[PDB]
Amino acid sequence: MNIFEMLRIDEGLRLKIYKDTEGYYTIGIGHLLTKSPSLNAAKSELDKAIGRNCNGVITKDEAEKLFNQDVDAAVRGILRNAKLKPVYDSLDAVRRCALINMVFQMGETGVAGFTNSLRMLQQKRWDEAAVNLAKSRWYNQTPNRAKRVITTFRTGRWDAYKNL
Repeated sequence: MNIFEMLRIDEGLRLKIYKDTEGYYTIGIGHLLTKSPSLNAAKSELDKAIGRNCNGVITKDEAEKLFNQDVDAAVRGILRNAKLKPVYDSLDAVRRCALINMVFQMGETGVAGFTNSLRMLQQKRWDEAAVNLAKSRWYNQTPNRAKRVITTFRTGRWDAYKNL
């Protein structure tokens, strides 16, 4: 298992513009297009993103291309972030995937806000950090996914994703 396979389990693949758990316009493998309520604003962002007139629909190929860019940007954002970098560097390869997953879902900013859990992950207090991460809007709004990510940080293994 790797970051791509992991995210693809969590996000799914949809070739037609769709709405987020949050109600936001998205396409592909969890590629948010706009937080704006117009399908029209979304379509426009889509065409801008792909470089063609898509009419709200993309190919598998275009979905994977957007996915590769998004993953690359998530990693690079972690590496550029003063709060995230040190945690990332401290972690093993599997746990690094769990932090990447959070950044992809919620953005650098959002994750950098989990001050206390970050501190615990740096200290390698796995059980404590898993309890602290669960105390969040994130866990309450998308519990099955948060639970997979959390198990990943707790164990350092891919068990949560075996089932799936």
